[PDB]
Amino acid sequence: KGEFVRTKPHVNVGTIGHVDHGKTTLTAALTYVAAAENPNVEVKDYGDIDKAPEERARGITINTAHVEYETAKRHYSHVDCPGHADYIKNMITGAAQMDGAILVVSAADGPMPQTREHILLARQVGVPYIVVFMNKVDMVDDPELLDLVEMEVRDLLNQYEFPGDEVPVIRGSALLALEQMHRNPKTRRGENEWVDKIWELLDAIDEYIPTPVRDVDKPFLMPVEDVFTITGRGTVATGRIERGKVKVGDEVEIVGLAPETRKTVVTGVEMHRKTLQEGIAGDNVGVLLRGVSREEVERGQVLAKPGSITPHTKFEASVYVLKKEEGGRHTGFFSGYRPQFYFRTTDVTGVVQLPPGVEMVMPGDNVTFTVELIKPVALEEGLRFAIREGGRTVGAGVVTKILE
Ligand SMILES: Nc1nc2c(ncn2[C@@H]2O[C@H](COP(=O)(O)OP(=O)(O)NP(=O)(O)O)[C@@H](O)[C@H]2O)c(=O)[nH]1
Ligand SMILES: O=C(O)c1ccc(Br)o1
Ligand SMILES: [Mg+2]
Ligand SMILES: [N+]
Repeated sequence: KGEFVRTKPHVNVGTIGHVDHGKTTLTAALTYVAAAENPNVEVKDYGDIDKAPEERARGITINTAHVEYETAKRHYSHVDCPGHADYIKNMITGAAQMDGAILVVSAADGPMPQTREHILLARQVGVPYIVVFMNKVDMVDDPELLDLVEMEVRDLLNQYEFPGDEVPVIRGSALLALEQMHRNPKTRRGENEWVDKIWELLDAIDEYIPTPVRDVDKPFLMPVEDVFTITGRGTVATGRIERGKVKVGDEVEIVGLAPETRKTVVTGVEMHRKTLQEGIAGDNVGVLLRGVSREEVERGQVLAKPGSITPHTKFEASVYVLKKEEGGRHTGFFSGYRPQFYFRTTDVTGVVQLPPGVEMVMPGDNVTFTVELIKPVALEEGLRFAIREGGRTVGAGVVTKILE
């Protein structure tokens, strides 16, 4: 829709939470509610978000979706994540883009295993703040149950070092708000009970999730979240720009996952299908890459200023191994354990090598060991990561030292 005009600060948010708790319905409601007060917002219905044939077939979100909305204060890109246990990988890549997450929890069900898992994982890809939306209150008459659900959620957040007692917990119905906006798309704040709860959420997002300190002077770095072919344009890599700036005509390097880095020229930069003169740190963009196909760039690589990043394969890490009560392993593991490691949008198999004398690591252990990744990836000291294996989260770590 033409050129992107920067009128206000930009923040990346998104929806996480257990399967079916109402993330996508809420995402759609946010677009409709905000669109009444700001005509730059294009509304997105439920089927515009869960749009893929496989999402229709399976009846769940599978792919992250990005939607745009804005308030008087700020412009938002919103990443809606799947809740299903089998699509955690996609959720991780989504959370890796968020400056703050909206944790959706059904009032009728309370916190559930992916409520816990998403909180834990959001932390490990750097989500700094969480707002809670307690959804489906239209289904729950009993005030006592609502208070219990809120108490449990606040306590759950405390377990993962979020300020659980301080987070806003907004109670409402994404569906009833969305219904009201369908019957009157011009419904303004103060007119409807359910719509006003969405405004309470928007207010909490505005005021509780700060605009991050970003650095546009450091070398360009954009973790790639997705890649696709646009008919008649070419290959687009999407992602949140971590730092620096990118302009059409810039040479960039595609770093990680391949034996060697390759260079390409950026031939387009857009945010929400609007042309950007310059992509800057924080922007949620699509970057058109010349001379590469969608088989030559992939999720988990990073786009970088040429020569600015050396990818790595081997590192030391401080790792907490989840207890089974946290959805972790029942039993311990040995050197040669071979799980998946998640750094930002990157997912890669790695080999655990314990010190001489450390035979075994048990659930509950805080331990240090060495990991050798099977492919090079953009890494740095202090970077947090998650460890998963066999479809479950088994560990949380931070890179302490880069060895190679
Ligand atoms: N009664 C009621 N039902 C709701 C509400 N919000 C969502 N639902 C229902 O809950 C179901 C799941 O909604 P959905 O938005 O797809 O949830 P999700 O969290 O995005 N699912 P997933 O984890 O697969 O992405 C749908 O049947 C939807 O109609 C609400 O406020 N009230
Ligand atoms: O359709 C897209 O998402 C797109 C096209 C060109 C760019 Br850059 O992003
Ligand atoms: Mg969904
Ligand atoms: N989706």
